[PDB]
Formats: sequence, structure tokens, C-alpha cells
Amino acid sequence: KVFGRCELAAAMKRHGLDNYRGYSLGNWVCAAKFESNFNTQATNRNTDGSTDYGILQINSRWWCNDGRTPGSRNLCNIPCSALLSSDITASVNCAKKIVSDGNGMNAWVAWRNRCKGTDVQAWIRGCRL
Ligand SMILES: [Cl-]
Ligand SMILES: [Cl-]
Ligand SMILES: [Cl-]
Ligand SMILES: [Cl-]
Ligand SMILES: [Co+2]
Repeated sequence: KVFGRCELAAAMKRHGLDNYRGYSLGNWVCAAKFESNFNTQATNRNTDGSTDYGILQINSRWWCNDGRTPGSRNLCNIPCSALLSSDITASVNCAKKIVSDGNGMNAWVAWRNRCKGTDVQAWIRGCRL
């Protein structure tokens, strides 16, 4: 699925991200835009042999098992394939674990580089949530 901005905003709200660990919904929408371009199927290979998966580009070195990342962990206890569903539940649930790992949304460099410091509330403007 390729989500629309407000479509994703609504789905993330329904799955409990609005103000999760102190991060307003706009942060999550902005992160998804710059990580995956709202694309649930997005994958990107990394220099270390890990891959980023799905709408929030969750990395196989720490968070999910793809059986092709030597030395990696699976801290969300899920196969990375689950993060390539059109339904965002698995990605949201794993993101909640990532953000609670005690470094906030800094885990998403695209968020820190392209969202943090901007008015992220603009990302949910005009959505009827
Ligand atoms: Cl997998
Ligand atoms: Cl969904
Ligand atoms: Cl899940
Ligand atoms: Cl917001
Ligand atoms: Co990445």
C-alpha cells in the first residue's frame, strides 16, 4: 500500500501513536514520509548487510529477523517480512518498542535530519482525525 498523508495519520492514531512516548502524531507521519515515502513495501539494503523494512524502515540489525543479517538481533521478535504488510500494525508495534528503547525518535535519522526542528504538526493539518 502507498498511504496518503491523512490516511496514514488516521491509521497511526488508531494504532496508538499519537503522543506515544511524548511524540505527537505529526512526528510519525513526517518520519514515514521521509523514511518510506508512505510506502508499506519499501526496503533498503545497508552497507552492514542489514535491511530497513516497511513504512517506518525498521532495521534488521536490531529489530526484526530476515535471516540474512549476520550477527543481528530481533528485539521486536518478528520476521522482517511481517513489516511489509499493507496493514501497519506490526510496524507500529515494533516502532513503539524502538522509541521506548530510550533514545526517542533519534533511531530514525531521516526523522532527526528532516522532521525534528520543523513544525511537524503541519503533517496532520486538514486531516479529520
Ligand atoms: Cl523475513
Ligand atoms: Cl493499517
Ligand atoms: Cl505485532
Ligand atoms: Cl503533531
Ligand atoms: Co535506515
